[PDB]
Amino acid sequence: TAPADSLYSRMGGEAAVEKAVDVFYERIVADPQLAPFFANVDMKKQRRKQVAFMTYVFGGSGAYEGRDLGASHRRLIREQGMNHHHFDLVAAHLDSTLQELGVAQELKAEAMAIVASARPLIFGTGE
Ligand code: HEM
Repeated sequence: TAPADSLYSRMGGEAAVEKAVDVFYERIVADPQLAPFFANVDMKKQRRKQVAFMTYVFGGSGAYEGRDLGASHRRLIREQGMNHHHFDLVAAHLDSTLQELGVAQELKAEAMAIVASARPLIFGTGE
């Protein structure tokens, strides 16, 4: 059974969440300011990352399937210059995706709040 705060049903079901994350991911990698970070990413990793997006953003309490977010981006930040601007771009691509799909405002806002919760997990909480 799905958790109480699972957004899958309201998004139209798992297939619909999977399609929305596809559109979103396509936006990310088509972004000239993000594409360079994704050039090295092979297909197995891409698929794991999409599953992480699906479950982290829409899966609800206890549903997250994937690597720790801190560890996943630590090298990107230390060695390749990943920064808060890239996060802003990625958050905005999800917003655009949901808006373009016509997602109701309340549902869209819950999803965007969940995306925002990833920021301190990736960049730490502050010095
Ligand atoms: C809610 C936000 C995010 C989530 C849930 C997330 C999730 C993940 C996960 C779980 C991985 C590891 C995949 C694996 O190998 O199993 C990953 C890797 C990666 N992420 Fe994210 N991420 C987020 C934000 C971002 C942002 C803002 C960027 C912008 C650059 C980004 C770029 C990447 C890249 C380029 C990789 C592959 C790194 C490598 O080659 O190992 N992610 N992400």
